[PDB]
Amino acid sequence: KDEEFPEQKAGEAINQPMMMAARQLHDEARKWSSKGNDIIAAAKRMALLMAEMSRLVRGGSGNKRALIQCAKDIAKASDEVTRLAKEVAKQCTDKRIRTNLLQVCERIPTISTQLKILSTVKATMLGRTNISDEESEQATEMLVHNAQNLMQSVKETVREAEAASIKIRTDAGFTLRWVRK
Repeated sequence: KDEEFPEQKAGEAINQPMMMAARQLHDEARKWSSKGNDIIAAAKRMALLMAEMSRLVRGGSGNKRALIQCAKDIAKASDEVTRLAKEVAKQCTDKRIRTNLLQVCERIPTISTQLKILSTVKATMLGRTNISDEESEQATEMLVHNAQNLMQSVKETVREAEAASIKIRTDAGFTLRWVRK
């Protein structure tokens, strides 16, 4: 059914924080079936792409273009998540839940744009042993922080969209399919 996620190695959280952030999104999205639910499909795609970004930043100058494209792909998926979350908010009859859902999903676009910017920075840095240790470390920290914020925001968006899909005045067939996997 779903694609498998990379095996977790000892020390992943500290050594590969973007992989851990990606794993947290995967863990949330895997609770649900992708059939009839493009938010979940997009979220699973995003977690796998971030896993790839994690692998790419540990490489050399040869991964420059791949790193940039990976960020591009992540942003495209994030735009799909935002669009679908907005529709679910529209169908939600609970004003509070609608507001909160819009609140969290509306931030995804800016975070993904920032991800593309920071990925580009790290990309042009890869393999160049002529760069300051401080500059390389801070670029990494910035990208890691942004990846964590994007994964956390998408994770919360999935959660709120699911609860919001129950607060509708039509039958279940008018919105995203939410069936536990």
